[PDB]
Amino acid sequence: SGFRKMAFPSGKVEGCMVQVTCGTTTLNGLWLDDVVYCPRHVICTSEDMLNPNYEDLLIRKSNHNFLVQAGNVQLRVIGHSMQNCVLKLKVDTANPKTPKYKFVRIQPGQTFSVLACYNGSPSGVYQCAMRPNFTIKGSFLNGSCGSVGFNIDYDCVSFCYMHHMELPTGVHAGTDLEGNFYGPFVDRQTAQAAGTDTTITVNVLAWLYAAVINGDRWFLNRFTTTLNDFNLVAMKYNYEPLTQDHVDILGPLSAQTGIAVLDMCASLKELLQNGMNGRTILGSALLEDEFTPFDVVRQCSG
Amino acid sequence: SGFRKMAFPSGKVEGCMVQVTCGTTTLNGLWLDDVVYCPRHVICTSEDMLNPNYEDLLIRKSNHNFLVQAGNVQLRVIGHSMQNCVLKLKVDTANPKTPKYKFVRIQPGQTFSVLACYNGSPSGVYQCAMRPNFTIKGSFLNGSCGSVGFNIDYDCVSFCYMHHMELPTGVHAGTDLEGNFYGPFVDRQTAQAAGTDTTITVNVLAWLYAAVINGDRWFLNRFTTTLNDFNLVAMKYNYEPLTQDHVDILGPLSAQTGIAVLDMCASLKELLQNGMNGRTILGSALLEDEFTPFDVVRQCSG
Ligand SMILES: CNC(=O)C[C@H](Cc1ccccc1)NC(=O)[C@@H](Cc1ccc(Cl)cc1Cl)NC(=O)[C@H](N)Cc1ccccc1C#N
Ligand SMILES: CNC(=O)C[C@H](Cc1ccccc1)NC(=O)[C@@H](Cc1ccc(Cl)cc1Cl)NC(=O)[C@H](N)Cc1ccccc1C#N
Repeated sequence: SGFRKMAFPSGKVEGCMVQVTCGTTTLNGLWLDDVVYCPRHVICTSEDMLNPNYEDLLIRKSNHNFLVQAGNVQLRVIGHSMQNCVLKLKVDTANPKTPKYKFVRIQPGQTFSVLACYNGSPSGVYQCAMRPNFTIKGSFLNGSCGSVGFNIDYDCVSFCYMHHMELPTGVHAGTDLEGNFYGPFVDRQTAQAAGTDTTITVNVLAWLYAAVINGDRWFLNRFTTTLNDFNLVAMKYNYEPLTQDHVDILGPLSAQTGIAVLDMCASLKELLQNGMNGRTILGSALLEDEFTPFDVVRQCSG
Repeated sequence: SGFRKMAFPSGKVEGCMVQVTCGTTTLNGLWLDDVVYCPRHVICTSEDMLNPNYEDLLIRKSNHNFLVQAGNVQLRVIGHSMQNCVLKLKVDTANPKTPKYKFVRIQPGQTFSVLACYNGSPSGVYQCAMRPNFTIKGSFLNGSCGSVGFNIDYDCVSFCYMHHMELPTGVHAGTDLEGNFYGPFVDRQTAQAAGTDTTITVNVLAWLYAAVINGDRWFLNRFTTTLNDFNLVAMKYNYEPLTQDHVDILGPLSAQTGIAVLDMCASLKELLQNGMNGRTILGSALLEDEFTPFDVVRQCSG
């Protein structure tokens, strides 16, 4: 029993983290086979960061301008290219610790593990959700750019995030591993703003199911609701609309607990309209929205 | 910026997890050099679990009664012994992935990372505090016994916890790696109860400092308090007494933020007496007590 925010074991990713240096700029890279992936703004100086033309900046670089360190071993760069906002450095050595892997671009509401790194060295692991406004609420200091986010599925690592920048509000923005930003953001040092965020409804429902699986039932009621009438209440409280596909995804949890999805929606509706009145759910006084239905099944199996 | 509950990267420990089987009982073990450490109740049958005499049960075992699997490789047991509540199996192969390590017995209020494992295979990582009543609030299913808790200090893994059992209240009890239980618990399948728990005051104060370091100041006030008068309020709200040593430990955070420890104690006193009034601190509506002062410095450096 118990329910905890749980990251994937990070070892398969730790063996891929390296340090990339160009001039005075140092950040983290991901070494898979004989290619190192890192944020392309590693080629920028501080003055370049205002409004860089990256094609221009990269054409002025040669292979020996890039320093790649794996542990205390220096890797020789033998080619370089740019794919969207990621720099790819071909090195002369294949990473012997390369796991089975894929690159995946996730949807808002999905979660992943972040391996926070500094100078190519991992410092900690935590769970994040991609917010509906395509930011994540991470923990990142200077030097963390290039840290990656990932899921693991039967010894296959699915990389889904590379960290690029902190926005003025303190939330974080980044790309998939093919260099495409999540959201409308661009990689230049100007004040960009995230859109207004909303709560991930299907995830809150998953977490309420986790609470029932763990014996917490106080928030249930005898009522049900229609999908349409639930969504009218969702809008008012800044919750994302629940779709029929969300209902279908929650099927397994609904079957395990005996609580129909729209019955749990009636519980959430009442929780939104009256609050918790001092009680907690799985140790929380706020409704939690960073557990997917998959996260719940993975941790609550049985 | 940002503040997240963060585990240590788990890779150095993943390479040590193995599966131990005796009869029909299977659980996790920790393989360091040529010794495998696991909970001694692996030698018990279901009938034995009511009131076992472990010396009696172990004297009836031979080396070949123990099956140790590392990945898809079987390890040969060449000796066995009991140290308190841990079984030690000598195997014919030294673990080539053995990290630099120590065994440490921690105090209540200290935190550690847990690598939850099933059948010798890691499933997830999360942070735990040792509660004042010597339980942890983990996430553990059947088969998780033998999962370990650890801290990492400059590539040295300090193992501090091995999981042994879930209590009726759903909280978790275990031993140090030398087999001594934390708290009054014993390894037999009877209903034992944890003592009443209390809040870890020095940790709440550390987390309030983390909030200030991250720009959250709304809970501060112009008042200060004496240590004695703070502790009178602490008792009333089931908080552990704050000692002068706790004050000293918070020195670095106090110096970084400019807020004297007893000034922050006045903020906590007011938060306990009036609640939050709908506001949050670092995203939480409850006061958090599972970050040590060390945890805060490690994540908020700068
Ligand atoms: C109080 N908030 C801050 O000080 C963060 C500040 C907000 C801001 C941004 C813009 C205008 C005004 C204010 N942003 C940065 O300093 C950015 C600059 C930057 C670099 C490269 C690109 Cl492509 C884009 C950008 Cl915007 N630097 C980074 O994000 C580092 N990679 C890591 C890093 C360094 C320092 C602190 C946090 C983190 C993280 N994570
Ligand atoms: C609703 N709560 C429960 O069902 C848990 C139940 C509470 C209880 C305990 C006692 C009397 C009545 C009720 N405890 C266990 O079933 C224990 C039994 C047990 C084995 C060995 C020793 Cl030395 C001591 C003990 Cl007590 N088994 C384990 O803890 C497994 N190692 C892992 C495990 C299995 C299943 C569920 C959770 C977990 C975990 N973690």
